[PDB]
Amino acid sequence: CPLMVKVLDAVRGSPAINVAVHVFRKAADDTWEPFASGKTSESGELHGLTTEEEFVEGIYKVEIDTKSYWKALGISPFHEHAEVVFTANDSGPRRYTIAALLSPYSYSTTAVVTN
Amino acid sequence: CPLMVKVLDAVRGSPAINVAVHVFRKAADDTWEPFASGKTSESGELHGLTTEEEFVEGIYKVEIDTKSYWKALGISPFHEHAEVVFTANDSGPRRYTIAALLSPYSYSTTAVVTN
Amino acid sequence: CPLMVKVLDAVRGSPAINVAVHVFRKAADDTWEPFASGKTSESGELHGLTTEEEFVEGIYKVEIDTKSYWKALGISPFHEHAEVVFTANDSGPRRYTIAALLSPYSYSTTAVVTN
Amino acid sequence: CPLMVKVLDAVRGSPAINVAVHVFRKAADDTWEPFASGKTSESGELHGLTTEEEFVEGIYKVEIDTKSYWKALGISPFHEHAEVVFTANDSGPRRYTIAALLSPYSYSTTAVVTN
Ligand SMILES: [Ca+2]
Ligand SMILES: [Ca+2]
Ligand SMILES: [Ca+2]
Ligand SMILES: [Ca+2]
Ligand SMILES: [Ca+2]
Ligand SMILES: [Ca+2]
Repeated sequence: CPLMVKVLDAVRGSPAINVAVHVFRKAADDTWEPFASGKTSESGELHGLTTEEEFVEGIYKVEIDTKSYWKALGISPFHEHAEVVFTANDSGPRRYTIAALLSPYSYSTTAVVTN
Repeated sequence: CPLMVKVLDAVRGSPAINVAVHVFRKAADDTWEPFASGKTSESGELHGLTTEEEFVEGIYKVEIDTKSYWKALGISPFHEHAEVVFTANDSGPRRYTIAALLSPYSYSTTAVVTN
Repeated sequence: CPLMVKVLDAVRGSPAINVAVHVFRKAADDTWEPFASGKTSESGELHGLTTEEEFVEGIYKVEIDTKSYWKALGISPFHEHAEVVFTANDSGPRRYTIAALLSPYSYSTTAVVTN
Repeated sequence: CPLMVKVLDAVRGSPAINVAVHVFRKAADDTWEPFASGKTSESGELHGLTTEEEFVEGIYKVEIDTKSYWKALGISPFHEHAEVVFTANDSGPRRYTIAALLSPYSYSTTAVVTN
């Protein structure tokens, strides 16, 4: 995987399972083209979004449907979603892990970029 | 302030000063309309973005220009920006503090909502 | 204040009110001596712990009783407490804000140090 | 592994490698008994600290030498270390992952507790 998404639940201390994730690529006309999507697994991970052939340089947006996740647990969330926007591969393909730690009124996101 | 933004630098343990912040409100046609903008002060806070009359119900997006902040410090950060999207004032007028804590490859954002 | 502690609740998006906080300073014999204590106010802040005369160089430990906080809300949290340990005033007198952001299975802590 | 530690670097966007980690168990006389230790691998993970035979109920402290890690990178850290203190297995053995996300003036820690 050149791009992996991992989501954690800070209220329950568990992976965040069945979280919808959409990935977009910035088109030339500055709009967001859908690129890939899925739902986090039981380990809160989403693999196989793209291939390194397809994952070329550009600006990508990862949208995490945090609101539906909290709605499903019966907990009021603040955010509509969590967005992560970044420029990829600007020094060559590496592997990207986008981690997100979710609370109802707070989230953090971290990129782990390795060889 | 019905809406205040506060940004901290986790590398230096300081307010993040002169960070540009753009606020948008989602219109009837589902486009983002520019709502307010400003920059954080020496305390890392941005006050006076709006008024309670102007700050009606809606979906708002606060876009914090973290990239320019890190670049001006010689750092090439992961994220293009930190975006915070939320429904405001749905159950009546509230006061919102949007906090952001910045690291070059990570950020967190927290909402404090008071009545 | 040379030393202020501020605690937020990430589940409710509010200050964390009435949170007990104990401060210790490491003595010559490497034991922790009680230094100051208090509880967070309605704003989630604890002021007036010490004075600049009393707040000499040393290693300090701020222990935030997060467990009692969550328990009183019916939540069984992961952590016994959040402990923050740091050398203070090594290059001269500074003002320290120790922020903590609390979730039942996660917390973050940030220092803001100003001169 | 009934207990695993994972450390990430929020400045470099990478696992935090060669971070010293000590695990303690609270003795009957309220002092901390060393229990296990190691250094994070190239993936920022530390496995094989204990066995489920040995990892009985009790209060455990995980001390992460964040200060040496930042010193090794030539970056001034605020904290002496990061401590995580928690009661284990209080409803039966599960698997514990203690994750820590490190910045020079800020850290977060999260417990991922699974079956
Ligand atoms: Ca993968
Ligand atoms: Ca204000
Ligand atoms: Ca309404
Ligand atoms: Ca004060
Ligand atoms: Ca000194
Ligand atoms: Ca393991």
